Parts: sequence; C-alpha cells; structure tokens
Amino acid sequence: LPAQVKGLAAHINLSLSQDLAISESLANSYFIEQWVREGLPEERQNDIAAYLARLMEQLDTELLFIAAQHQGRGYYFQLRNGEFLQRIIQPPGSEDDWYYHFTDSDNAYELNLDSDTFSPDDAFVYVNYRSTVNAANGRPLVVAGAGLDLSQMASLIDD
Amino acid sequence: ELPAQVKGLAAHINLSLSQDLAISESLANSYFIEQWVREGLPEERQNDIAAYLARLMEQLDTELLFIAAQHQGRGYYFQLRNGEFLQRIIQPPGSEDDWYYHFTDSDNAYELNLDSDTFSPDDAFVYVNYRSTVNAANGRPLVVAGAGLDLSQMASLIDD
Ligand SMILES: Nc1nc2[nH]cnc2c(=O)[nH]1
Ligand SMILES: Nc1nc2[nH]cnc2c(=O)[nH]1
Repeated sequence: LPAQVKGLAAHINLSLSQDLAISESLANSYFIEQWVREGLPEERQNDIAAYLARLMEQLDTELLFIAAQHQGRGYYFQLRNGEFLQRIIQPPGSEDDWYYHFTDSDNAYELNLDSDTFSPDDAFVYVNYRSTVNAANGRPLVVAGAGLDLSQMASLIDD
Repeated sequence: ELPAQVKGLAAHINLSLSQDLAISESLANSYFIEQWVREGLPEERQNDIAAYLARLMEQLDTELLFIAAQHQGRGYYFQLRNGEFLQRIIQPPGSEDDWYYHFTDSDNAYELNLDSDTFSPDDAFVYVNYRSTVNAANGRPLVVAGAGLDLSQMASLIDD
C-alpha cells in the first residue's frame, strides 16, 4: 500500500463534500423509500426520474443511481444523460459484484472505481451510500449515490 | 464594518454551513416539496412532509427545518422542530416576517439571517434561507427552505 496511492485515495475522499451529503440524503430519502414500500410501481418512475433530475441540477455528476431491495431482489435504476435506465441486479459472481461487496461491509459509504453496468466501456468512481433501513434479508433497503468521471473529480480537488 | 475582529469569527461560521447549505439547497429545490406546493399544499400530505423533513434533520443535526411556500399569492410557513410540525401563514410587510420579503426581493440564491423565531419569539437562530429556482406568478420563489442553527451546533461545526 504505497504512500502515493493512499494520498490519492484520501485526497479524493476529502474533496467530495457536496456529492457525499446528497448521496446520503438520496439513499435515506423518505420519498424513495415510499416508492420502494409501494412495490416499485412503474407508474411512478417519471416522478423518480424527475426527483433525480432535480438533484443533478445541483450536483455536477455524470449519473445518479438507486439500488433498491424488493421481494428479495435488487433493482438497479440510473439517471444518465436524461435517460432513466433500469435492470435487475444479478447473482454474485457476475458484473454486479460491487453491490454484494459493499452491502457485506460495515461501511456507511464507499468510493468504488468500477466499469458501468449499462455501458461497460465507461468507468466511474461511484459513491455507494447505504440507507439506514434494511430489508428483511439484511440488505440495505436502498443503496444510492452518484457516478463521477475524472473531470468532475479534478474540479473537486481544486475546491 | 470591522473586519479584523470578526475574521476569526467569520471562518468559524463557514465550517458551519458545508452540509447544512447543501441540504438547504436540495430542500428548497426539492421536486417532492414542489409537487406538494403544486397540489395546493393539501393537509392530507403533511404527515408525508413531516416524515420527509425528519430524515433530513437526522442527517444534519440542526434544531429546525423550515419551508416557506407560495400558494395563491400568499406565503405558507412550515417548520419541523423537536418532532413537531408547525404551520402558519406569512404576514404582510412591516411585521415579523420582513425576513421573507427582504430575502425574496434580493438576487441572492441564499442568505444567512440572524433573526428571532416566529413560533417562539424568545428563541433566535441563524437561518439558512435558500430559494428555489422556480418562481411563483408574483416573481417570488415557489419555495424558500433551509435550516435554523443554534450557537451550540455552530460551535461544534466550528471545530470541524
Ligand atoms: N459498476 C458499478 N455500477 C454502480 N452503480 C452504483 N454503484 C456502482 C458500482 O460500484 N459499480
Ligand atoms: N424569523 C425568521 N424565521 C425564519 N424562517 C426561515 N428563515 C427565517 C428568517 O430569516 N427569520
């Protein structure tokens, strides 16, 4: 664990004051939790996307994501470039191993450099923040946050 | 005024507003709050609004959160404080609600206003007054929202 790679990782952590605060409020959102408690009804996805789009106006991130527990399964949603994308989280051993590794930890949040699951040729530093509320299976009810490219992270280093 | 004596003081308040400012901005511009205002502030959904604010207050460690919403030309003031959801109508200019007209008449996205409280006048706070980007028909922001900070919370946020 060389000193220069601790400093880079530590320096990035200290830089993201606003993205971390919003990721925590999104993961713990009462509005999002209501939607999850209702069974993730498709009819309200436009409201969820508009809620996330409002947050992205405040932030300077490439994407916002929600990973919600429903009936024992994980449902992954993402707002990116105005499009609301969704898919089901896959079993362990597949491209969604980020979700099981984070939720198995005791960390309230983590910064994860990973390839994207909708566009694998893209990569981001994801702010994975867990909700305080857990589902019946022990997984967090909601894992949510932002995806940051290098340009946005470089602007946070300056500030 | 007198800078050098307040310069040590001034740095201390900025550490007070790193998280409280970000959440105040997201609350004022909240799509969830906006929908409620667009629906006419129906009383049936106040429990949802109060539960929504309770999540935010757990994150920030602040004494109070407030919402000042425009509806049919009048301002409606709501506050969550110590688990209680308080509400009243904003009064005309020249009264104790001059903070609202002075702020909304300005061009500032937000302001810090040291003022006595309108529900409990014996209390005072530094209020983070943040305006929504969307405006009502009268030109005032659809929503002004934010947190009220005591000295104790600011003194702790000072050390950090
Ligand atoms: N690939 C990937 N997608 C995510 N979406 C949210 N967090 C992550 C993550 O850590 N990795
Ligand atoms: N008295 C008072 N109450 C507020 N509630 C929200 N902002 C303010 C303010 O500036 N003054």
